[PDB]
Parts: sequence; structure tokens; C-alpha cells
Amino acid sequence: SVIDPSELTFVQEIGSGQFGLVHLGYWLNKDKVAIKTIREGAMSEEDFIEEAEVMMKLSHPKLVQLYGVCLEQAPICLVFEFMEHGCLSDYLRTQRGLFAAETLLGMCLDVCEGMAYLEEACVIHRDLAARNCLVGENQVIKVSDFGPVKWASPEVFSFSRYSSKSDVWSFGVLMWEVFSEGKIPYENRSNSEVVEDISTGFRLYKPRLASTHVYQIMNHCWKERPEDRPAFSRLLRQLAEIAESG
Ligand SMILES: N#Cc1cccc(Cn2cc(NC(=O)c3[nH]nc4ccccc34)cn2)c1
Repeated sequence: SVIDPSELTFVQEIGSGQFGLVHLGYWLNKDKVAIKTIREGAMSEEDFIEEAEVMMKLSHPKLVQLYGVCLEQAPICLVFEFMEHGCLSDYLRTQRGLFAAETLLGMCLDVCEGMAYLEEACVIHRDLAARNCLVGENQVIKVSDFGPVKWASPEVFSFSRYSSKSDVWSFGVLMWEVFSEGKIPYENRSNSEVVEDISTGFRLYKPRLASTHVYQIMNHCWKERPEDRPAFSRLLRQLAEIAESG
């Protein structure tokens, strides 16, 4: 669907990413929206439209939804549904010390449900992190930006070979982000240092709020070889097993 600039009311500025500015607005003085205006030079306008085109044909309750595309006036923008609490990364940083391990695991499950859908759809995310996840009504997590050495798997570090298994490693890191309440993976480590530690066999430490079982799954996502990593469909059942038990 096509949206006119006159149909949008820019209320306030709510974020600035590498690819553009995000605003809180209204469409047709009705629906509360998030307007993603393009950043010139950061990416081609064609790729900005294609990103949204792909997303509009992927329907899952745990993936962000668009209202449409506003192309008439530059800066060109994407009109998404509003996610009240914003990015998971920011929502974890503030609200830190208030989360329970039952809530945090439920967030991983929300993302895994979404990721298992994209996996079946043969769609590779390539940048799955807490910053690319959005918190909405009743703390539901939705995946966004489905059109970063700290989230990269060894195949990505040295050979740039992305797969659903590359996203599995990323999800393992996203899990650490979630159970660390927004903390940065490999805190004061350089890109060269992250590659060296992982290549030697080292991995992110067990976060305080995570159980031994949670870390067991994290380490299953962090297997050097991608064939020894579970698919998101297997991963989803693994997390649910601990969700109902203890
Ligand atoms: N009401 C309100 C309100 C006013 C100011 C800030 C906030 C918190 N906040 C919410 C967001 N939401 C988003 O950024 C957001 N929502 N859907 C999105 C889709 C794509 C990218 C970003 C999106 C960001 N900050 C909420």
C-alpha cells in the first residue's frame, strides 16, 4: 500500500539508526505509527523500498508489520506499526533489575518463534541482535530489519557465509543480551580480539539471571561448525521445554 505525506503527522523524534530517523506519528489522524525516514547515502532508495517489500509479504505475530510506503516526497519513508517500548536493547538497559528470568526467556521464545518462521521462509536476517528487536503491547517481542562482529559466527568472520545457522549463533548472542539485561557482548574487546577468543574456543560467560539450562542452549547456538547448531525449529522446542519446567 502507498501512503501520502499529507496523511502523516510527525509528533516527535524517537530514534536515529545507521539507515535513518524514526519518528512517532499518526496516519490519517487515527493509527499510532513509527515513521522510518531514509538517511541519504547510507543505503540506496531502491534497497530501502525492497527491504519493506519483503517484510510486507512475511506475516507472523512475532515479526513487525508495515502500514505502507511513502515515496512521493524525499526524505522517502517507511510507515510501521508503533512498538510502545521501543528496541529490546534500550528496553533492557532501562527496566534493568525489574525483569524476572521467566520474562527474559519468554522474550527469547518470542524472537525464536519469529526466526523459525523466517528460517522456513529461507529468509536470512544477517543482523539479529537485541537492538533489531522491538517491545510492544504487553512486552511482546517482534523482530525487525529482516530485508557486527560481536554477533557474527566464524563463517561470517572469515568467509561471509550467511545461513539460518549464522542467525542461530546471533540468536545465542541475543539470548546473552536478554539474560544480561542489555549489557554489551565482549564489553571492551576489539574486532580482532573477538575473532581470536572464539577461534581458540572461548565463549561469552554464563549471565547471572541465566540458568545452567539457558547457557546449555546458548552454547548449542555457539558451535564452531554450523551443522552442530540446532535449526530455529528445533531451538524453539528446546526453549519451551525449560519455559514450562525448571
Ligand atoms: N507513546 C509513546 C512514546 C513516545 C516516546 C518514546 C517512546 C518509546 N519508544 C517507542 C519506540 N518505538 C519504535 O521505535 C518503533 N516502533 N515500531 C517500529 C518499527 C521499526 C523501527 C522502529 C519502531 C521508540 N521509542 C514511546
